[PDB]
Amino acid sequence: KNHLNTFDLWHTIREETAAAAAAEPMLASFLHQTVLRHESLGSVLAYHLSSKLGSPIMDVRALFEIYQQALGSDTQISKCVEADLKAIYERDPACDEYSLPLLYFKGFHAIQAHRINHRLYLDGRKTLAYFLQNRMSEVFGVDIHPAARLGYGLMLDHATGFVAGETAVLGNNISILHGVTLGGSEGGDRHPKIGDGVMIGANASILGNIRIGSNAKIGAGSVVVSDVPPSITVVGVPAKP
Amino acid sequence: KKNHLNFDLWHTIREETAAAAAAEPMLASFLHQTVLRHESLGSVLAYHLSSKLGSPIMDVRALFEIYQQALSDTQISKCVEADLKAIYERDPACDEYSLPLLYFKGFHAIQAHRINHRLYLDGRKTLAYFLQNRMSEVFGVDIHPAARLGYGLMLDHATGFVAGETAVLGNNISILHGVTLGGSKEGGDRHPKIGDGVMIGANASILGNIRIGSNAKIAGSVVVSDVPPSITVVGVPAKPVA
Amino acid sequence: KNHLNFDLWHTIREETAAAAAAEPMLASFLHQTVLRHESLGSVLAYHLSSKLGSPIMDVRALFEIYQQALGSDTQISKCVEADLKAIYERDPACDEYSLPLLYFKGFHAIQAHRINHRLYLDGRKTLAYFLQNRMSEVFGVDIHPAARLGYGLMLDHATGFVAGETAVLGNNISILHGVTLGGSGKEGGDRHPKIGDGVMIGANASILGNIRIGSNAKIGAGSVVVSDVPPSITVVGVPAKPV
Amino acid sequence: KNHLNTFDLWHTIREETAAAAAAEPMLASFLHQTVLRHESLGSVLAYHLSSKLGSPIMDVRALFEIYQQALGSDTQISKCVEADLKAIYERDPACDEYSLPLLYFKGFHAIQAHRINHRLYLDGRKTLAYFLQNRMSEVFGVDIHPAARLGYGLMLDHATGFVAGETAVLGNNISILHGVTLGGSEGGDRHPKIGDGVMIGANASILGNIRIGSNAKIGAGSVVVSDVPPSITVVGVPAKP
Amino acid sequence: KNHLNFDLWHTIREETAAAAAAEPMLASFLHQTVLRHESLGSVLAYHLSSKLGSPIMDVRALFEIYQQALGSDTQISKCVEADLKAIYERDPACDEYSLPLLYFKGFHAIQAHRINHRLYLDGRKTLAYFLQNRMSEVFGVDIHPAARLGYGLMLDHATGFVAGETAVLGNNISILHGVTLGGSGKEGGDRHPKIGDGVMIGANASILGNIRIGSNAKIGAGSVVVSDVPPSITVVGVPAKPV
Amino acid sequence: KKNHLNFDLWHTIREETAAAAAAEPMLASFLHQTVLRHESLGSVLAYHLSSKLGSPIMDVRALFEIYQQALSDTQISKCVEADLKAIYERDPACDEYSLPLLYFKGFHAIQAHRINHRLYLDGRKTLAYFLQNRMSEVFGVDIHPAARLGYGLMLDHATGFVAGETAVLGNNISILHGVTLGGSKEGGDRHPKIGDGVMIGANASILGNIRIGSNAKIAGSVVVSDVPPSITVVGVPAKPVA
Repeated sequence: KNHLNTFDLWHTIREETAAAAAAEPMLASFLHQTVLRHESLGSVLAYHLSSKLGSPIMDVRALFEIYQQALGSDTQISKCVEADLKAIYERDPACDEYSLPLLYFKGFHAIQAHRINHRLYLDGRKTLAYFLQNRMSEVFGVDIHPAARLGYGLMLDHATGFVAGETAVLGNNISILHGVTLGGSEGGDRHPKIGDGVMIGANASILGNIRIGSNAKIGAGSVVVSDVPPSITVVGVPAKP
Repeated sequence: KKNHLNFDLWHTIREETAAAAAAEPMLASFLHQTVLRHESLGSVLAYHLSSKLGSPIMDVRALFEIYQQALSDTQISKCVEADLKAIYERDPACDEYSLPLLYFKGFHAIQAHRINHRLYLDGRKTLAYFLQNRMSEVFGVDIHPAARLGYGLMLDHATGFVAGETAVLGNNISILHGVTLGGSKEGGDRHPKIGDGVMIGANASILGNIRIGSNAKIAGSVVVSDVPPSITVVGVPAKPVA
Repeated sequence: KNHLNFDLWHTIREETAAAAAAEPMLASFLHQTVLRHESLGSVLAYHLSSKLGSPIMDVRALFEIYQQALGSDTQISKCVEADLKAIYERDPACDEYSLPLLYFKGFHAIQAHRINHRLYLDGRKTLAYFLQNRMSEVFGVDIHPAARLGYGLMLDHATGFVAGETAVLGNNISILHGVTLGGSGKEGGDRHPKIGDGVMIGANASILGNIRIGSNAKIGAGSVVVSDVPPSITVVGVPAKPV
Repeated sequence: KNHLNTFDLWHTIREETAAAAAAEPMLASFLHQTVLRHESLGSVLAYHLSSKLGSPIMDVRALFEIYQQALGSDTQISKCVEADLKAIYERDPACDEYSLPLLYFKGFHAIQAHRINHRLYLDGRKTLAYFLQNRMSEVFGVDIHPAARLGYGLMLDHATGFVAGETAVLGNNISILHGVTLGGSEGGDRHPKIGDGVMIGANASILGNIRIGSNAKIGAGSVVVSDVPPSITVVGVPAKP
Repeated sequence: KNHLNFDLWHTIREETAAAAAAEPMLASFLHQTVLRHESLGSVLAYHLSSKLGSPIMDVRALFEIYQQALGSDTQISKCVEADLKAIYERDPACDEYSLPLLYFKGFHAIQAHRINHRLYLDGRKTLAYFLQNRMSEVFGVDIHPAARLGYGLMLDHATGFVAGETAVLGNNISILHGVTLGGSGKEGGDRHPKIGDGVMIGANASILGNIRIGSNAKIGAGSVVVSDVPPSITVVGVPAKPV
Repeated sequence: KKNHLNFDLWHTIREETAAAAAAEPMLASFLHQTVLRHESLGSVLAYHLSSKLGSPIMDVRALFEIYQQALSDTQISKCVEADLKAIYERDPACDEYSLPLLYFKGFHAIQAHRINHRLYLDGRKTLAYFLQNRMSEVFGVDIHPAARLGYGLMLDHATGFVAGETAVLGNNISILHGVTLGGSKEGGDRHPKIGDGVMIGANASILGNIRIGSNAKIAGSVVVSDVPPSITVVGVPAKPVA
């Protein structure tokens, strides 16, 4: 029972986690607290992100409420979350259940955390946004600037070392592997703009204010420095069509 | 340097740690608790790994007991010792055996994965995924529990190492940080199979269900095809060059 | 109002007072980390101990150790002040001085390494290795305590930086994340790069072996240098080639 | 501006704590998190009790939600809380502000914690009630059995060592000092029944299923073993009119 | 189904399985504390270490220390089993055996003291004092490690119990909270009460000095005994007097 | 027994703690951190008190700095030493000076109150109340910050000690656990004033604004009237008897 078959994402996740809780008594109270006691997927996400990023400095209850108010202020974030989960199930062979990336894929956590961060930054809570950016970098190994604008349908697989700068913009239905850099090169627009459908391979660098066309493919380890036409595969250092 | 290439690994480690404990009073109770109070190397490893990966969610006592019950698989301890010896052999920055045991996160990631693999094969999949995620957070190393790892492994520096579900590694292999043993929507074998003796340089990507031959040499390269034994491949994309 | 227009410490205190007044969630944190301190170095010791403290190593003890270290070599504080200024110069994402001080893990990794180097030279090797491992865990940055780093350093984003035992870095250098200053061989001795003043290294660049990198050279992103590089040369490719 | 003068309890507490937060920068984020960010007194109470009684075993977020749902299920508990605060302001010379016992009087915390405990016990959550009873005993030094029934207007001053058994019942507007025992003497009714208005002195023992009349006064250190008529002062070991 | 109608351990495991199934908030806690263990003594060591552990003293280390202690003197476990049965006998509020095991701080204080006494006799005096202080903080109960306690003990409610260095308690005794088994004088030696089998002491009763309390005596609540008490006598008052 | 009645308190404490640290490896890093790494007794006291009373809300580093800045009042350290000597004099269970310093919660409650009193007089009332509540939770001792305490105090066992806002205690006093120095709606002086040399037995209640004379002796008694000097009072209610 999946979305490319039948469907309720939330109900399916609850059934999966109920099975898991019954199977592993070591984690049951965790799964009841993180998931089963909640009434919406967004509440679960806020709770788990607060567990990940909480500190003595930033109480987990306070961060939980902040993420809850954020998700309730911006309804589109929950839509993006659900889209990303569906994308991970579609594209990742290692994903056999929906709760799997929800609970255990640090790239998914980094992306959704950034979404909330972006919401806080736009509201003027810049200091808190920087605090959470630093904490996301520490715990997830992923540095996304709060100003970065990311679309829906994103899968950040493995994730370790992903960087996205202040002025980066990503379209919808994009797949990024670990080690990828969407880096800069004086302020202003200076970070990549990635189009819908693009797939970026592991340890690929995309530098500067350059456009990457729809359904382009950036090979693993490549270094892109100029714009890339849509539907082109570029490979090499520097990358070439 | 009374070492294995000049012997009791466990006794040597205990002597090193006794010296350290006497020297640094800030860490002595730590070294007594992690090492000196234990009767076997495997118990020390379980204790330290649980210290690293423990959380409020997962009590350190429970994780310690789980790792000891796992260590059921006596051969894992053998692999641990092998890996330690390899690190002493191959790493110039390793002058003592307790050094990687306590402070090298690549060694910790590899041994943690070994225990994880044991838990996964026994059907404790949820805990295996939980611990995989925690290994990724604390060590910066993502090894899928299904991955099959041989003995004599050295993962130096480690930050960013990835190994997918279907990856298989032989014996006496040396991997640097940033290395990717990655895949290429459809399941099945899709992660590299690395042969005994191979050396992979930093930030090297090996993608897909491809075989890497005995004593091959792969820094920064991107392999997409199989590699014959005893070949040095370099470049993006990789090409034989030696 | 910046250093190119000045007291770094006073400016940082003003910025942090503004932030504390703005965010009530973080006010006590900013008062404890910054406003209650009398010197920038004390703030640095406090924040680093907050980052790297553990149940094994009490934060009060690590704080005192970092304080005694900074007092042992006053010049370390100078380097700290240099590095902050460098980031303000070179990083477009840096609009305030307390920003990297509090939230840039590369800056924290560099200063932590400085203190580590001080402890290692004093013979506190076990603690140096402990803190190296902890820096690797929390920051994702592996710098060997023996590594020699000059002033004016910016380690942007930082995740995955590695620098071995015999690495030496000059002054006014800019390094991005994923960069490797790595070694070669099983035999000890000089085997890690020596980077000259002014060099810029792009993301995920590997520099391997006991090789010299000349003044104001530029190592392109993703490049792999295995030979020495003349001064004022841009090298690109795998392996890197002059251009 | 007090209740025996003018009045909004909640607004007054918020003003007091805003003053405190502005005065002590060491505690400001605490006072914003415990009080100023909340919309009702009951939410503040749930939060602070969760801070007190939270553990690694029992996450503070989970306990916070449990106390919130409890207070929302039983509206009378909040009324009792407000009554108790007013009683402490009335009767305790050391209470010059309303937020003072709210945040810093462990007897007040023990009483309100017990109220929530009683709610959980009546709902059948007996194991959780026992867990929280043990934790209240550890942190507050106060052992109140979850089944005990306590009225409103209670002040438990200093509190250390207060004990109240399974079948104890306390009326309204009662004042109890530290060390007081409402103890037993085979099951069944075996714990005191205390009437409205009674004042019990420090280290006084009241043992058995005995009635204590309205507006009685039990002297400090006394040991009561028989019923006490209303409006009588009893003192001694054993206590005598 | 109780011990007066039997396996204590099996009954406790059944009770805790029921509780775990009933309360999902506490299931992993009950599995870790009880169900994953193979003996009651292991459960006791685990729970006591949970109570008394700290950042200074790792819970794994304290757990191992309590385990080794219990293994050093198997008879301690017998006393534990005795005490639990006593509470079930004597406490109306006890309807299950795991109830005092998990939630009665007097039971925890008594068993903690037993292990403490074992460590003290073995010469681990510094740790014994550490754990005495920690027991005093968490349980509100001060028992000197040298104190000698028999089996069949019920310390109900417990808050404020004190027993000095030279105190000795027989078997099958019932003590309420606030009770003092205290000393007198600045000179060491025997100076703390010796209580005989069967005695019942009421809440906030003080028994001071090196005085013997006879078999099956009853010390009324709030009483202050300063002289020896004959067996099978009820004493009441301040100071206590026969009745 | 090289002691003060047979001298350097600080050096003796350091020697005792060095012996203990060498003997118990489980606590050595603790004893080095709490005591041996410090240069003065007052710093040790600030460190240990912050360890006891620290929380996630109140960082131990901040509380440590606050206690050191308080200790501004040099005389407090004198009182600390006096109290320690008293405990050695009067308590048979005290054979070493570091014993109450590290493990006697009555000593900790008294010294914590001293610092609290200093903070309260300086106007840091909110923090004083916070720390009073924490002292009540951790030590089971409720001392109002306004309470005025003399030197040479021994609070043995301590659990349940209460001292109200207007209480005043002289010098060289011995108090057992459960003792109440309580009050009796209207503010003003309403808590006992205890004279030098007095001894109060366990679970004794002294209520109201009443004077207790020099070298008076009060276990379980309830005093409601003033007590002349050099009188033993016993009973509920209390009566002179010796």
